[PDB]
Amino acid sequence: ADFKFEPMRSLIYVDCVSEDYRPKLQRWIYKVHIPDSISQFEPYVTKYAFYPSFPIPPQGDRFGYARMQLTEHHWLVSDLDPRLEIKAIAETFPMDVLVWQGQIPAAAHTEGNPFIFAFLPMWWEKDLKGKGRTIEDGANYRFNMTIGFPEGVDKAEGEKWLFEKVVPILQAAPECTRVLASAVKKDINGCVMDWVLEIWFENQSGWYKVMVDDMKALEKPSWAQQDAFPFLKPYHNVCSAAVADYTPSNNLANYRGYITMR
Amino acid sequence: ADFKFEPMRSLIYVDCVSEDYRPKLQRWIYKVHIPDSISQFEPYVTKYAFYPSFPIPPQGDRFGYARMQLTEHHWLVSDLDPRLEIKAIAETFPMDVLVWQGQIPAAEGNPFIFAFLPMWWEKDLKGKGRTIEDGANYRFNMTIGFPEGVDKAEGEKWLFEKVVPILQAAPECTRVLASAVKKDINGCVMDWVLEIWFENQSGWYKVMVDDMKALEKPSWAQQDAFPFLKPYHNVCSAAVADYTPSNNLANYRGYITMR
Amino acid sequence: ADFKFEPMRSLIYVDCVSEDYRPKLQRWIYKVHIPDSISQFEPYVTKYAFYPSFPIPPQGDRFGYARMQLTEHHWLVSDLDPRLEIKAIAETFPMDVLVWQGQIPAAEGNPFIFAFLPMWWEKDLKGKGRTIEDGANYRFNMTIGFPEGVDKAEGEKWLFEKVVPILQAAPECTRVLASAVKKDINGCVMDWVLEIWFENQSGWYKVMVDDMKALEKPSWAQQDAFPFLKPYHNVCSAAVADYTPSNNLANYRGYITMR
Amino acid sequence: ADFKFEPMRSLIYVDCVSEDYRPKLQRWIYKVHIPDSISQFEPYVTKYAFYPSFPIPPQGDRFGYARMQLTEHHWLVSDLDPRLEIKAIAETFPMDVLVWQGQIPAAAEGNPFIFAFLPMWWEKDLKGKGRTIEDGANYRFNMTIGFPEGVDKAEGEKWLFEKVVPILQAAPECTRVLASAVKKDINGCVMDWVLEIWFENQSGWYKVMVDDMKALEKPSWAQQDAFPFLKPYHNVCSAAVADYTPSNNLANYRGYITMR
Amino acid sequence: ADFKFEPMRSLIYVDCVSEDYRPKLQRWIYKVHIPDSISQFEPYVTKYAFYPSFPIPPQGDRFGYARMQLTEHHWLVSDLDPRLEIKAIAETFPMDVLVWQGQIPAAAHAEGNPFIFAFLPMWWEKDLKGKGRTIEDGANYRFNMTIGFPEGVDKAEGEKWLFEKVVPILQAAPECTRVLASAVKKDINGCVMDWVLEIWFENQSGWYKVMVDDMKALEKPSWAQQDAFPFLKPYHNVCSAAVADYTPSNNLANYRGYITMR
Amino acid sequence: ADFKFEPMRSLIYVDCVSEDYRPKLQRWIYKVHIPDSISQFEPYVTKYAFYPSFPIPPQGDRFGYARMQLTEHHWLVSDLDPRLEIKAIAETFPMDVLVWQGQIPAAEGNPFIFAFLPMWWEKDLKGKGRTIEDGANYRFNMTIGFPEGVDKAEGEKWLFEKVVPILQAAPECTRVLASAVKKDINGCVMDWVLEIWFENQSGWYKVMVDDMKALEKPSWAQQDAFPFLKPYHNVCSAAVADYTPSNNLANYRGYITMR
Ligand SMILES: [Cl-]
Ligand SMILES: [Cl-]
Ligand SMILES: [Cl-]
Ligand SMILES: [Cl-]
Ligand SMILES: [Cl-]
Ligand SMILES: [Cl-]
Ligand SMILES: [Cl-]
Ligand SMILES: [Cl-]
Ligand SMILES: [Cl-]
Ligand SMILES: [Cl-]
Ligand SMILES: [Cl-]
Ligand SMILES: [Cl-]
Ligand SMILES: [Cl-]
Ligand SMILES: [Cl-]
Ligand SMILES: [Cl-]
Ligand SMILES: [Cl-]
Ligand SMILES: [Cl-]
Ligand SMILES: [Cl-]
Repeated sequence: ADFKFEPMRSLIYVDCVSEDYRPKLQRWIYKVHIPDSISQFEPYVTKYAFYPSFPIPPQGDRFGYARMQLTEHHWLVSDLDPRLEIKAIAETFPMDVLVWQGQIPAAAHTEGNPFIFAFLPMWWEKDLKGKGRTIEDGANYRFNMTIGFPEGVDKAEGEKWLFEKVVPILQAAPECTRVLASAVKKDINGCVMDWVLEIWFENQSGWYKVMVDDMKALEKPSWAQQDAFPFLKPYHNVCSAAVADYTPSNNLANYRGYITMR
Repeated sequence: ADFKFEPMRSLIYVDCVSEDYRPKLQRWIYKVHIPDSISQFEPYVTKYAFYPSFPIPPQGDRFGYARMQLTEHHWLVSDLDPRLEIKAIAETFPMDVLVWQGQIPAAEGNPFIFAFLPMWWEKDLKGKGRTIEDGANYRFNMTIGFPEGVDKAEGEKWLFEKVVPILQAAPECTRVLASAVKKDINGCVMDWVLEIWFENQSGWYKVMVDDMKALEKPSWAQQDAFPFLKPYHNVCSAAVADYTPSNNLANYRGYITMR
Repeated sequence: ADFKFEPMRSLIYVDCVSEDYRPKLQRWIYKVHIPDSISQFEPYVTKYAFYPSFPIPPQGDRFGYARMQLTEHHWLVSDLDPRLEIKAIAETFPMDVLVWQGQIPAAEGNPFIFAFLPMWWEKDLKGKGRTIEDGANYRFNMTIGFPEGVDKAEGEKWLFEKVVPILQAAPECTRVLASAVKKDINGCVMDWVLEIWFENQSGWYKVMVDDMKALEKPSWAQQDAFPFLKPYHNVCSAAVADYTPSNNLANYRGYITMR
Repeated sequence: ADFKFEPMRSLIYVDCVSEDYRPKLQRWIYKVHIPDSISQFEPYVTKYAFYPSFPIPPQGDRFGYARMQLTEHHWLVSDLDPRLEIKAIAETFPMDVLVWQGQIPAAAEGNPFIFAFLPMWWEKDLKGKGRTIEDGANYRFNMTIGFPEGVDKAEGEKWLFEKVVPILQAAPECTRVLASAVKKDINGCVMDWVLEIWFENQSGWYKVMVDDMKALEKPSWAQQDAFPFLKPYHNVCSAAVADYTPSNNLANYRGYITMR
Repeated sequence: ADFKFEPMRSLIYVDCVSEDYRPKLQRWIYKVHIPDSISQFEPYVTKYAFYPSFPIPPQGDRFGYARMQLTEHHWLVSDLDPRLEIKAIAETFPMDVLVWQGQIPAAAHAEGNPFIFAFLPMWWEKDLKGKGRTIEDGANYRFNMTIGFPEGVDKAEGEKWLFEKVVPILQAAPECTRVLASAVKKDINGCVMDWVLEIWFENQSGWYKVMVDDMKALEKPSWAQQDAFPFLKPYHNVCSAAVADYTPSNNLANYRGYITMR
Repeated sequence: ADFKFEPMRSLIYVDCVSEDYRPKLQRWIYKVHIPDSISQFEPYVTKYAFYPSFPIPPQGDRFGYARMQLTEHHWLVSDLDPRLEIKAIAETFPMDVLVWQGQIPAAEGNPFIFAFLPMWWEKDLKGKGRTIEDGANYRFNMTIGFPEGVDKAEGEKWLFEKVVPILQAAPECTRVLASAVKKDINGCVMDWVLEIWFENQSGWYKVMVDDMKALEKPSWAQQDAFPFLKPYHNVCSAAVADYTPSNNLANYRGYITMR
């Protein structure tokens, strides 16, 4: 049967829950996960890239801040088509990786965070602030954030709150240079997230001024899961990362094996 | 909503209107425009290449000859879908570029010609089976658009029953390929893209200037001799080599400067 | 008109019928064929690779063993759409290539076998979850086509109910994958492609020769022993490694010669 | 006149003194600095790589921890030969880069640009010889030190190798010790030694480099109370890095492609 | 016996004497000459690049203007060591290449032009104007010119002319943004050239103003081989090219075979 | 202290003593050994390449035929300088690699042969001027070391006055190149490396087997027929193509596995 042309961009929010796990997590990512991934999808993924997270900002834990990276794929077909489940060579993926990322607890005793994998169209749906910004305008602190309203919250209500209450604070903040948003494609993989936003600042101080201090003006919604914006349960209903404009890890173009420092 | 699979090849005819602008324009192209472009379309353009123009031949001005290059994209989706208007980072584009290319005067300019085509030539009119072993080609790519008021079917018939036979009859001409421009994509005023190969510039001139003198001047002619169309407005062209080193998705490594 | 999005993987079984032809065939493949091919399909083939065959195993001749390589393409559109027949530059193709590969005798031919598949295996029949860390594979890729007049459903039933269970039972076999050939694309006489992994040639022989002796000879058999099909006409194969250096769209840098 | 074949590895310790500068510094490094650099030295530098620093560990400030990266060059000739001063195209280098790296204080003390030349091969292998990549991920702590003015270099060397290295050797958390003398003849670098000291992770680093080092006596020349006893960023610099970098610039750079 | 470490940069001035030869010449260079060359010297040449010439400027013929390109190598050893004469595979080199480049004259296809292959140190020896210029300062029209004084002229006399009379005009011209020079290594291959200069302008009009109009003030030297500057026999005693800052033909890095346009 | 500029080409002759070891050995070479090696010497090795051997020809066993590959390095400094013994990361090297290559039994062990040479052949003894346009070569690279007690000058004279003339006389032999091994580097037992080109395996056999029967057996002979030297201990060889896809500093992109 036919395969549907379904061009999409996806984002995975990859945390590292202790600095002691960072070397092992990073090794697995770059030594094992890259080649396993390229091996599988080279023919129908046009871009596969990692954007390391900037250092977690103050109060970033409240925004489900991914301490390792954003992982980005651009697909030509849906990875969730059941026909794609069959692979000659499966990826090497031990449960330790889930520990390092905080999806499971480290050691048996006798609180895990979900794997958030959000599919989007390849083009942002809403260009809300900063249209026409070029790279010549300077370095961006790009805060990418995904949010999913809690169970029982009417999605249209949440949408209206986001666009009529939250975004206007971003608009008013001269520190914020760009606001972009897309609806998550929920029909692909059942992701609990509803929106992905990207909100740019000059720097971490700008991010804090706007996302912590200016947001104190919002009323706390009745559905709030924490006392302050984003009012959503960290890592479950909100995830985020701040990233640079450029990554060296444009993996289909730039990977040459796991060469080690002398 | 869905995005339509629309594989296409497009050509842009990039002029340079003064030799004094060449270094500036070339810098912008290779230093600024390449990375902005790749950044935007890497996920849905499978090839992005520049073919620098050979030196403008004698009378080339009358064919809307692009003195810089042909820019070539191979798209998997239509770049003119309105959803594709949104971009996180927009291209760095000094208005001087439009002066360099002749779109606006320094103080009528020539239009920006961006023609979409199917990926495969629609008509193979001379030289089927030619291989690269057959030798180096002087490849003359030309796009034409009939003036307002000219019936497109009339124009087509003229092109294929009067112009193409002169190409076919010339031993100097080794290949003739043609496609209709996909007018539905972006409103391009061109109607056809032809590619016409010669051994060399002398061959090009022999056929495109001397042999074409036998044509009758059409009633809609905008200039006295073939192509009978307003240079840069209703005809644009470039002569290029078989190979370019600027296969930009594969070969670009940053703007490295000479020592 | 539109072009259909048709993601496919194809395999070509490339033999070398005499060791004396190896240097010449290998030169054409790597010096001439690669650049001609990339030139034609770069915009719509996302992967183009050669997997050189391991040395022919004992009795491998009975399996139509390709003594040069498997050639693998990943297509976004069907290469057999008649619009794709037109090419600016055709491939340089000496008729001797056909002699080297055995399609024509040098002064009975074997057919050129070019099988199109979906990009993902349709059937995972042994070894699901095997990773590269589990060790090196001897990957025996085999394509079969039942003879004229054999009901395709009865061949399929034999394959999956008689042959595959022997593979499933053998500890020497670590993986069994299978897909139906897309016969609508190019009229390929093959019906299935299977890939069957072993640790090594000895394992392959134990299973594909010794264990298969237990099969009853089908009424339609074209040879006495499994695969019961005419070598190179109704069965072709190769054993290959997990990795190839010849991932051509990514890795090719011209025909650089040893010093 | 002839040019001397002088194969060397150099290290530059690149700080980032405020998180607010990180985007600008990183952009300049990757967008501006890489192509300028490759333009100049492609014909006589065989490797040019950046190793981004892991997050600064607790007390890392006392070690002159480079919060951006280590910059690594492998040279075939000396960059300090006076003939190499002439270049067709000079680097684009705005003053602000010096603020972002902390060489100039923002409008309390500036820190020096530390650029240490070494032989390409480590001179001393003091622990963990034979370790392979199969043995696991390393937290590689690279540290350069330079004894204060007035301290006899041989006395400093004796202290380093007779007092400090034994503590590293005693710790099972330390898996590797390597050292080379700095080639001070090349560019007058104040540093005297570069060591690389491997751990499994930041907690192992801390246990050894902070807790175990408490056993050392404070030298009479100490510039701070605890090990390394040297003035941060002036007489000691360091970074913890991974085994692998994607920024192997002569092989891997394809221009400054921006996220969509 | 030992091989001497001899880092050098060399330049070859490649002409195309008729436009009708351009497709053939360009094809041989990129389809045949690149792979033959890389095959031979990959282990001891660290950079191999072509800089295509800008369009020949008015009166450029008088400067021995190379209408195809400059070919540039960076060597670690001297290519003229006799031990390097032996090669497993020799280059494919039709005599027609010599016709296309002008080494064999049209007269039977009066005088051919020599193959000029100048070895230099890797670093310019003299920085005569524009020290400190960066790429941010703007696009350069880089006029690279080599000169060799006629037989009979004392090299010190020629050097004195060059510095007393020519260099001051270059330095004084506001249109000239950079002047660099090196002495040709005369001990490598017998090259008849004595100097390589590179002289930058904004554009061809600036090149003309200085190299044609400002040079009209010069007295004709007793040894002149033509009536106006450079006073040297085009293509025999002077060769040149105007080139851009950047080339896509950085062959050791960027070459992927002779891929043809569709 | 200074490091000496010492440009050299080295060759390692890599055997695979059983076909059952081929997948394992090949995997270690390409998955493990490439990255460890590039990691160590990227800054001072300008080329690192593998030339897979053509199928072992008849009687190739008597020439110490390397059934896996030639491994070729171009060095800027001597790898045997004692300062180069120190490495941050040592190569991952399972003892089984010694078994696969035949240095130890799972038969007498065979030594690791690592011959250093100048980067340029010292002697050009037939075929000077041959280009790649002349056609595909079957390149037989052979290294020999005279047995203990044989005067090296005597061996040299026999090589160049008795053996090489037979190669030169044969129309089947198109090229003969030789260099003396740099024995001061690593104490290699080999004395000479020769490369001897043919059109194909049949030509190789005609010359190296049949034509060589005319030689008198030397008094120091270790086997009855040419090469008269102990296979794998005093002679090693491989036949290889002009081109390899395994030009490892340029072409390696990690161990990507077939789908
Ligand atoms: Cl919930
Ligand atoms: Cl509110
Ligand atoms: Cl709370
Ligand atoms: Cl009109
Ligand atoms: Cl007419
Ligand atoms: Cl049949
Ligand atoms: Cl049927
Ligand atoms: Cl049965
Ligand atoms: Cl039979
Ligand atoms: Cl001090
Ligand atoms: Cl102490
Ligand atoms: Cl001409
Ligand atoms: Cl003269
Ligand atoms: Cl004068
Ligand atoms: Cl004159
Ligand atoms: Cl012996
Ligand atoms: Cl004899
Ligand atoms: Cl014997």
